[PDB]
Amino acid sequence: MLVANINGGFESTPAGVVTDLAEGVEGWDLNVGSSVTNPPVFEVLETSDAPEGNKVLAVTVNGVGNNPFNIQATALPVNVRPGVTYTYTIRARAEQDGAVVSFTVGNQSFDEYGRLHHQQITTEWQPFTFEFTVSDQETVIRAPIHFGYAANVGNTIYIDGLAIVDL
Ligand SMILES: [Ca+2]
Ligand SMILES: [Ca+2]
Repeated sequence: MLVANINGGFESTPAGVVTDLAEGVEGWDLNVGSSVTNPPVFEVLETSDAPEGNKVLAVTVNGVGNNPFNIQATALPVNVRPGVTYTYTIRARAEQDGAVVSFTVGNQSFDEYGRLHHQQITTEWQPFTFEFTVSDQETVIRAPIHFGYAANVGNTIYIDGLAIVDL
């Protein structure tokens, strides 16, 4: 496959809890804002029902901050071409009922190209997909996933298989 993003399924990363949030995971930038007093646990998990490969990323939300983006996992770099339309697809599920995630893509100047907004994540793996167009002249963009919804407190959200494909 040809994909714009790197390590979309976490398969390059050693299993374990991630403490180096910015650079612990190839292809991703994880971040927790200082308003999150009870920090989440980010973990690359080896599990037999990973949708892709052997690994997934697990995000255990123990608290939240002021905005959903105060807990986020961002695919970076995402290599694209001006004016091209892309398909975004990812798989997600949660440990418990009642999870919410927004899947977004934007540039380095914090212009958003598109998103799937407050998606309802269930206890079973589902695909989440949308299209977006690089409507400016950027070639290296980012794909922030927002986890910091109050509804997620006490839950673990799993993601796998991010693929951003030239449509
Ligand atoms: Ca995987
Ligand atoms: Ca990084």
